[PDB]
Amino acid sequence: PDPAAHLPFFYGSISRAEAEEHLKLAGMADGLFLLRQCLRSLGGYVLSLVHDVRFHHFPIERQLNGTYAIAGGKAHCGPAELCEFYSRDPDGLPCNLRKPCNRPSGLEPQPGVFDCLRDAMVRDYVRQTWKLEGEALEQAIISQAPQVEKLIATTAHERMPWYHSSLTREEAERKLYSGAQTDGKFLLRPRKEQGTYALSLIYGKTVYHYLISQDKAGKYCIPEGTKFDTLWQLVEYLKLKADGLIYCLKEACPNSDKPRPMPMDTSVYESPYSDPEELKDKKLFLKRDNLLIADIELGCGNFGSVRQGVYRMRKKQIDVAIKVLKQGTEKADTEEMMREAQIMHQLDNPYIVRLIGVCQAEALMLVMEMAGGGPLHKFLVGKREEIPVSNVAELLHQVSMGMKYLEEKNFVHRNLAARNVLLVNRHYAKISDFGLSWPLKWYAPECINFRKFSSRSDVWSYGVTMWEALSYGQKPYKKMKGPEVMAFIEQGKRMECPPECPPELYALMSDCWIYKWEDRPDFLTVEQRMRACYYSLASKVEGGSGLEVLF
Ligand SMILES: Nc1ncnc2c1ncn2[C@@H]1O[C@H](COP(=O)(O)OP(=O)(O)NP(=O)(O)O)[C@@H](O)[C@H]1O
Ligand SMILES: [Mg+2]
Repeated sequence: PDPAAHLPFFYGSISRAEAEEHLKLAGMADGLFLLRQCLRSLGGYVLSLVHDVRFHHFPIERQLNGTYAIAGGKAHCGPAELCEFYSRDPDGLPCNLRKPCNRPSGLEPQPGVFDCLRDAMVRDYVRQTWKLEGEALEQAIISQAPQVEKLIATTAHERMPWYHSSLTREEAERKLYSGAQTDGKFLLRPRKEQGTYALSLIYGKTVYHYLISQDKAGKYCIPEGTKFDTLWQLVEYLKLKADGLIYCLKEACPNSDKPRPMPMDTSVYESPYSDPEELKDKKLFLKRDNLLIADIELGCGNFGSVRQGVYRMRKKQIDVAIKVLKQGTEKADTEEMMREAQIMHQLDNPYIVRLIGVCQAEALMLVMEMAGGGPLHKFLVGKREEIPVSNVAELLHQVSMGMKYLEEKNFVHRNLAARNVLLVNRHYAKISDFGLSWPLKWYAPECINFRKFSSRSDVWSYGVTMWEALSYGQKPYKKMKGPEVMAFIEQGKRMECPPECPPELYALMSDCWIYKWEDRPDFLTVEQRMRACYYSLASKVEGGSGLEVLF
């Protein structure tokens, strides 16, 4: 995720002529400006502007600690910031930024090599760290991209299999001719000159050596000149672009609680039935003998009582959460519940609480995954200082991804609220209580008005859920109740934009509250939109208390 991908004046990987072109068409007015990618430095941009009808191009280097600055200028926490600052203070520039050269309608930034490099490295960090695949992997990427990128830049080259901490030119030469003499086979070693390294590669059965040089900035360099923040990136980039090399890198000559928790560090990120064998025998109805129901309760709600337990599986014992439906069948509606549970037993997403199965004994029991973190709204109460706006944006994201999935499968969650989003940890939220057939504050009108439950109705309560989240647990439509809102709503009257909730996110939960359920968007759009916002927030520096902040 590029931090400057939301800014409508950012054009991605384009040349100078292209930039200068767009700038013509827009007037040439003094203070007109755009931002684009820098082709020869990883993470950098180029600030281009028009002063006295002449173009000015300012390279913006991405420093090591994450800050961005024009050479010899002030450092910023990011592009957005950088461009707001120079809008009200030229500070060295010819004039102050004035009119963004907003991108024309329908265009989006043009993907560059670094983008592919970034998205690719990400995909492989996860793939290898958590041996994840299928949507499982697609889903851990979408939500955790931002965090991975940060882990990537902190991953020491010493750790990599292609780095050899104490080889000399000849030793290097020696080793390489020792194994398979394929083209592209390579290693990297530390030079005498501190902060210098060598890239030894095999081509046409000959070892070639390239010097890697570091900056006063601390960046890393191919004598070709392209600049990277770490060796791993450099190396990973040279398997793609052969610039300045006899040949590109291929195979690697081989070598010999956490601060910030991730969603896939958990046991519940992936379905219990993903062990092929465990999957083979996936009964909707569970035996009561393989169930251990604790006497003490996790909580209690309108629907029933929730008790922690543990379930015996073919090869493992899993922590489960049991909900005891307060209400049983009455009439052979029993199956109809069965019919449903059958549909829920299918839904598989890392961001929803999964149905392990059901079990009937003393009571009808809903056996589900263990998200013992307690619900969203409570978790956020009075934690405005402790839990940054980005970390909330991240949990709202995960919820969107769950509803996205649920939408996909033509499944309506009807009881969507903060109270129905349960944290596994501070960065991992799961949606729950989806098929359970004042709590009418979340319901879009047409549910109340016509009992019409669509995913478009869910889209409403999401906007409601967003409000609760972005205002740290505060009740919604406090000052009201029942028809009080029904009327309050009928008249284009909406909830307020909680303090310090960005414009985009409000404008979002707002579109969620468009009376005509048709004119309202679908989750596909929401998660899409929710993503950009989240991403721009996360790519920055991190707020809050704890120990994950020291990292
Ligand atoms: N799978 C679970 N894992 C751990 N705790 C849970 C789980 N499901 C529910 N709980 C607990 O029970 C509380 C919520 O009660 P629940 O029975 O889910 O109904 P509710 O959110 O209060 N209202 P409603 O779903 O609208 O009837 C939460 O605060 C949780 O602590
Ligand atoms: Mg609940």
